[PDB]
Amino acid sequence: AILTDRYINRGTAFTMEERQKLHILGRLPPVVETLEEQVARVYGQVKKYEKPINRYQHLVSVHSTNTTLYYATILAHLEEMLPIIYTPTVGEACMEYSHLFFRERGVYFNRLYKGQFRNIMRDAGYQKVEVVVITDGSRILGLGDLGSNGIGISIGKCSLYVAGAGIDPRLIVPVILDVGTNNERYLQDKDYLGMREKRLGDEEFYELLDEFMEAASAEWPNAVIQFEDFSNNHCFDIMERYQKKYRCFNDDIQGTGAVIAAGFLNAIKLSGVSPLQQRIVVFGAGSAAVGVANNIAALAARMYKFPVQDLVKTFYLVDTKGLVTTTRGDQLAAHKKLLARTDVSAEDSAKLRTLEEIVRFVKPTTLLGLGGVGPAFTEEIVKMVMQNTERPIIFPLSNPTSKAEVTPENAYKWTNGAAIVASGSPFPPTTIGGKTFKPSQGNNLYVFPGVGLGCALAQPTHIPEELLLTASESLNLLTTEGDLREGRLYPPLEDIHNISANVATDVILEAQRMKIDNNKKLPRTRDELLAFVKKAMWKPVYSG
Amino acid sequence: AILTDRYINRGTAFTMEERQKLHILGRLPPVVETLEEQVARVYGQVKKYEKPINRYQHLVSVHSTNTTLYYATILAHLEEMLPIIYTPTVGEACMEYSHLFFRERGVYFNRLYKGQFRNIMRDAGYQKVEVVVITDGSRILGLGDLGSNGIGISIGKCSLYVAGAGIDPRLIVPVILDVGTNNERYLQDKDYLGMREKRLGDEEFYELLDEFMEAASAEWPNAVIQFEDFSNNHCFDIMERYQKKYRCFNDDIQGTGAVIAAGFLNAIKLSGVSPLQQRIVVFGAGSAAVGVANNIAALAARMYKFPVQDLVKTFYLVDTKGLVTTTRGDQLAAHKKLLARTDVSAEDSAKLRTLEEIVRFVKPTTLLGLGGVGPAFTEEIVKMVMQNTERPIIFPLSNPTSKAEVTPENAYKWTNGAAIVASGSPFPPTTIGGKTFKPSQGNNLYVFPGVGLGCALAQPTHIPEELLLTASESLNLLTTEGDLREGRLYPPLEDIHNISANVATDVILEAQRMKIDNNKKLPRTRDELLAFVKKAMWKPVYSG
Ligand SMILES: O=C(Nc1cccc(S(=O)(=O)Nc2ccc(OC(F)(F)F)cc2)c1)c1cc(F)cc(F)c1
Ligand SMILES: O=C(Nc1cccc(S(=O)(=O)Nc2ccc(OC(F)(F)F)cc2)c1)c1cc(F)cc(F)c1
Repeated sequence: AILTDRYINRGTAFTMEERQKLHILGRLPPVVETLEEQVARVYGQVKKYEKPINRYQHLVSVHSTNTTLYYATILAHLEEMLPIIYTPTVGEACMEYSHLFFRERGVYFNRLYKGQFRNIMRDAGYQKVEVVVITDGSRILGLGDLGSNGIGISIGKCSLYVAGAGIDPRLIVPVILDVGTNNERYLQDKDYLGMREKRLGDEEFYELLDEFMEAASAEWPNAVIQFEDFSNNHCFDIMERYQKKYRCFNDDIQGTGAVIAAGFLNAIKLSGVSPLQQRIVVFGAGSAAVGVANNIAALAARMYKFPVQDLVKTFYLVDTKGLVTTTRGDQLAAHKKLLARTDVSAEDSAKLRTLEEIVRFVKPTTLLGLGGVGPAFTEEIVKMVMQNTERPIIFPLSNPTSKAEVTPENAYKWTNGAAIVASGSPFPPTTIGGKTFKPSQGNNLYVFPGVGLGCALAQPTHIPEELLLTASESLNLLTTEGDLREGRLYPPLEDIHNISANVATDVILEAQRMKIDNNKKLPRTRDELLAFVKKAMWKPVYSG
Repeated sequence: AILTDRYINRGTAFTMEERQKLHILGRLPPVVETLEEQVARVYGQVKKYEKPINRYQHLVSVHSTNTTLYYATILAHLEEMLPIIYTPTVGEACMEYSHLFFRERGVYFNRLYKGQFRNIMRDAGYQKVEVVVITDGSRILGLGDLGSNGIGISIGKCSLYVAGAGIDPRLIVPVILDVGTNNERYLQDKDYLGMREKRLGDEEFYELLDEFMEAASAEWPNAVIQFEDFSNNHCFDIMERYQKKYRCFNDDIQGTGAVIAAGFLNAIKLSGVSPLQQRIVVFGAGSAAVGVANNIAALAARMYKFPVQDLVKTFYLVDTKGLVTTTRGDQLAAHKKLLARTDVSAEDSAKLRTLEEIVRFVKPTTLLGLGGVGPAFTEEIVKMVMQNTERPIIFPLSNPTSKAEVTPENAYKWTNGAAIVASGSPFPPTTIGGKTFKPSQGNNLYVFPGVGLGCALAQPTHIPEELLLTASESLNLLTTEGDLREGRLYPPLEDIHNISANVATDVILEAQRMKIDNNKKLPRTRDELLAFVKKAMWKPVYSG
């Protein structure tokens, strides 16, 4: 009974005396382990499996049986587990092994339940829910429509709030809004269990998502609503529609830009080449890429009080046509106009089409890789940036590893160790003349859990851009003089509870400053607040 | 809540109306399936996995989530699932993936709990337990001592009673008696959770197993105690110690011989060469091999009332020295003396050492392979048996497939389709001149579940050899004139519920005849009893 409840089950960590008192002697093998010992054992069971998917499968069974031991194992091996319990293994689990999510707590909405969303939420009988992750399985990167099987993404993202910021696992809810799927295999699959129809048009999409947002605000009024893995046709428009009326954010848009900005500003500090001296090529010009550039500018403006106009003029935006300029003769998308050069002639614009010739002309000190078109940061291009700065900042952020603008290894090799690198993926260290270099990974885990924990405590009426900017600055500042001396751009991933506690404290203080905080119990000074936030976090240890 | 209880959970088989009434709308994807549809889906999820162990792993997750759907899938695909859910996959799961059994109901005994066995049983809080499978992980075949990890064998054997004879899954208990392990890897393994010591001596072994047998008879008085996968130093002695005082049997010894005897007698019928005309080489002379020969003799004596002495003289026992004879000049083990030739000279015995020369001299009509020494039934040997009968009976029963005396394919090929074959493993059909041949598999599943179900209903004071002989004859008789016309030696495996119902009926009637039956509610005429037994069986269908 104790054993069959994954929240209180301790398995072999029940002492002999506990086993007699609880009447479970002879329900376990006789060895008694500490949690630490159970973690080392589970870690061995995981590494016995070869393929990421089989490792995920084993971990799902641990989560089903002993939740405390699951989260304890993730926290002890976080850098190594991350690619198994989320991107990119979780997407493969959704696409071909969706049965791995059947047993998980989860809430399914579709048009058949129109008008009943609030009843379905009430019926789930959750207490004071703090975090709700919602997807429609459409995919931010637009690859592999998962439809209903998108529930696996919400389940995996919810587990990262629990591991990263000690959101209590009983107080988090994964949600799929099934509005159909354009996945042709799934539409013909006899074993697809979701709505077997093409994705709904915008009017019906927004009718169901409006009902979702209103139901959640009434039935789960304490919750942060986080949008995950929505396609580009909707994700930006969703934030515009809801950002002021509901407590909501989108991690792919707002999280990514907070994390990259914090790392980029620490790269600037190590470079010696100060922010107004940086010449930054933004390779890629989607809404997301422009969003990150704007987040870098907003952060440098907050931290340093340079005029934001002067920071915007450090950016050279490159789209598929070439350098984005006002003299190019094309009609620019709204999002490209802000970062468009005003200082480049029509004649020069005509000769600024390939990344090689753009780099030669611009003489950048930074390359930001947000391009999603493979390895465009060639050896020749990296050698040219070496002419312009002693410390080239090179950020190949396009995912996955095959779409990356350059390998950290090549970046370090070509610069003889001078490159300051951040990556969107983990990479092993590179050694050059006995000296070791490792890229700093801008993982989204640095920001969303702390935002969730801060918004859970502070209960703000909404999440304005001030709170994401505060979280970005908080993260930047947690990189210690020592971390910086070793070339690290972020605090260490394995210190995520402390990082989340700090990010959360800083978010609450910003909400208090703006007077949007609904929880009057919280300390309002940083030292006392930080202590309070750390005590509020759920810890994966045997409690009782 | 309904969903988290594996006994009542129906998953997607809950109708839309049921989902509203039970307040679980939005806890499932929206498709509604019948059980049949769920089975086809689970069957596809299983075949997506390549290796037997990964298939077992998926099935363990089904068993954990929806028990009705698990048993429904096994029953629909029984011949194909059998090698995944028991021998030989289950042993590999015990040896290297013992975590697959952690979540299962199971009872662990060891010397540390001496004097508390009855308290541990009471504390498990089972109702009217019907079947208890116990092992010590020593292994009947003496390969791969599993120690504590032997619990996986008891768990898999218990699932075969539920699938085979509709023992209610709540009324069956898997047990490991951990008396240590001689597995050197395990003794040094930091993740072994069992008693980390060499196997106890006989005196302490029997102290703990006596306490087990007495505790079970008091706390689980309705149960059949089945011994599984005990080593040869103990398994025979255990039956001698307990057979009269407790309701117990050993499937490896008693089950195997019941199944092989039933098949062998049907092989005799197809051969035309009647039982007193058979000349049978018993290749292998362990206690087990001799037990099977004695079970064949006892069955032919029951069915046909030939003097058993005349049946015993149809057997030519071959041990590692050669033909077992009284003139050989060695001191015979007790178990070999019964089947020893009295009709062969010292001089002939000296020239009867190789199987080839023994076959040439004996001119057998049957070869029984119980030898465990690879493929000794050579083409030359099979050609010689063709000189002695138009229908050679060839039974390569040694496990696994590599230790087998001959492949059914070779047997059929070498005899041009004349061979009557039973196997200890499933084999695909062989086609010769457009005519198809398939060996009859003597699976233990034909007998133990029906014995368990019969002993569960009849509640006999004990299980004397009469009840195993009745079960053997029952099985033999269920092979229909039609089955026999197609060369089948057993009723079809997929008809296991009917086979178990019949075997059980016949066992009860024998217990009633002997007046050892404690349940006075049962019909005492076969037609009415059979109907009653079928109604008592738990069925893997959604009930409520
Ligand atoms: O908790 C139980 N058993 C247990 C036996 C050994 C060890 C442990 S443990 O908690 O100490 N370790 C552990 C756990 C589960 C894991 O995942 C996996 F392997 F089961 F998939 C891995 C390790 C736990 C248990 C739970 C029940 F609901 C019923 C029951 F009868 C037993
Ligand atoms: O039963 C639940 N979900 C379910 C979702 C789709 C289908 C089904 S099903 O029962 O129709 N099929 C099915 C099942 C489990 C299987 O095994 C495996 F994949 F989970 F390992 C395979 C198939 C079942 C469920 C159980 C809970 F305890 C909590 C919860 F929130 C949901």
